[PDB]
Amino acid sequence: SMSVKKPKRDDSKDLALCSMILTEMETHEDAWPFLLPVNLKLVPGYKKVIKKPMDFSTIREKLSSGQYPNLETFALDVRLVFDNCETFNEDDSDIGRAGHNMRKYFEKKWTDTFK
Repeated sequence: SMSVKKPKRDDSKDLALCSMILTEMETHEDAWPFLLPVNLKLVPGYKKVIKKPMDFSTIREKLSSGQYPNLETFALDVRLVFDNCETFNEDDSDIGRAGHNMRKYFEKKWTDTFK
């Protein structure tokens, strides 16, 4: 509350560390469904169904241009990529499996880096 603060957690390395995690996600072999925005002209249903599209290239541009106010807003966009994937893809498809694998990979890195 006013003039009463919890001790200051050091956040000065968060930008660099999120960039590293994102680089590791970009270079995973199962990243291919997630590298670029889904083409909304060429993929029937996507525009109407997925209210907030997200992809790694878009997260990379947001990161580089100071559009994440803190590390939680970064993790929300990453998770949004996987949540969108589950919404639109069967679990037993190549893309559906890719998304489960990438989410698992992301969450471990996140815990190991910050928790």
